[PDB]
Amino acid sequence: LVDTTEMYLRTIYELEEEGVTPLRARIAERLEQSGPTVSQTVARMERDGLVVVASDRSLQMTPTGRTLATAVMRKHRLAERLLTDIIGLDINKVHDEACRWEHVMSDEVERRLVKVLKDVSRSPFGNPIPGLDELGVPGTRVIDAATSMPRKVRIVQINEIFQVETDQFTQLLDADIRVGSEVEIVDHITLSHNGKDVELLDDLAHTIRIEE
Amino acid sequence: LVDTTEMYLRTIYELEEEGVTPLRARIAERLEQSGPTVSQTVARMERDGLVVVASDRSLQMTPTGRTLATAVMRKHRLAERLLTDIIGLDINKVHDEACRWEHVMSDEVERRLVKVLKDVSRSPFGNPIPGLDELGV
Ligand SMILES: [Zn+2]
Ligand SMILES: [Zn+2]
Repeated sequence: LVDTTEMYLRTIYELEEEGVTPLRARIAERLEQSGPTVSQTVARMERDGLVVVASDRSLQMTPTGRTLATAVMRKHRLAERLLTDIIGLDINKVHDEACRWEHVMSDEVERRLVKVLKDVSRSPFGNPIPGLDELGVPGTRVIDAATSMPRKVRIVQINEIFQVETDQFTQLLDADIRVGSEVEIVDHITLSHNGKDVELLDDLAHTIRIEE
Repeated sequence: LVDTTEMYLRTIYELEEEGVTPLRARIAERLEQSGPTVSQTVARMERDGLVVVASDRSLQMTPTGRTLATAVMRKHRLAERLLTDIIGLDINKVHDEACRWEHVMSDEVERRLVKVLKDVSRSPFGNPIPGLDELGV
């Protein structure tokens, strides 16, 4: 999304990366925003729990704020790879372009990019591309991945150890639906594999995870 | 840029493209935004000289508003081609993504896409890509 928060978080991330203290004046100067504007925005981020102002008044991203900053930097750099590797955009405009793009590019497009690009280790500007492992390039909860139209997915985990109800244990074994098995999912959530279809119960639907 | 103005202009273009009359109520419904909100935004657009509210309370885009409406549709359609032809994004997600990208793509990227893509005549959805001539490509 085209967030001011995302802009702020990625900026804190960038400074830290450069070995710079996430001081508010550095953020403002970097974002060209004024001191009062950054404080107004930082105070808003603290309430959303994405940042915290350290002792030295430097800004520390909470785990959530950091996960977000990382996604944004991932999309940013993945965008730059597309821009130079495929599109061929003037190298002097690739960064400024990607600054907008990091805000609109979806996770799905990032995975396609990771598959279609030759090397996604670094950005054209020599910086490592973060969050790839979180992008998935374990899984997503079947119930969350469950669309009203049948889609094929690869079983990531069944969380058998966390289940209280085990009635569906043999049912999945008969349907040959195991870890690594490419099985269809939909939205009750019925997983289909080996031709057979297992209509998951609430507990398994929430727990079983599948990648893409 | 991610303008609401751009969102309104591209929506009027779309309606026109369907042979539908750009009525404030149709824009409201297409954008989901409320009637007052549309009236409020259309008012601002008029003042910027991008649209005029015609006799039948239909919205006519000034030549300026139409140049922009078209540029946006062009980036939209050029984006969709990149997503389907190169990136290989799921066809069922191409439009919504392009709906975001149309606001951020630059004219330099479009010219590059025009050069790198095999056919920029239509979008993956059969609609003709407008403004190519004005892009200078
Ligand atoms: Zn960059
Ligand atoms: Zn579209």
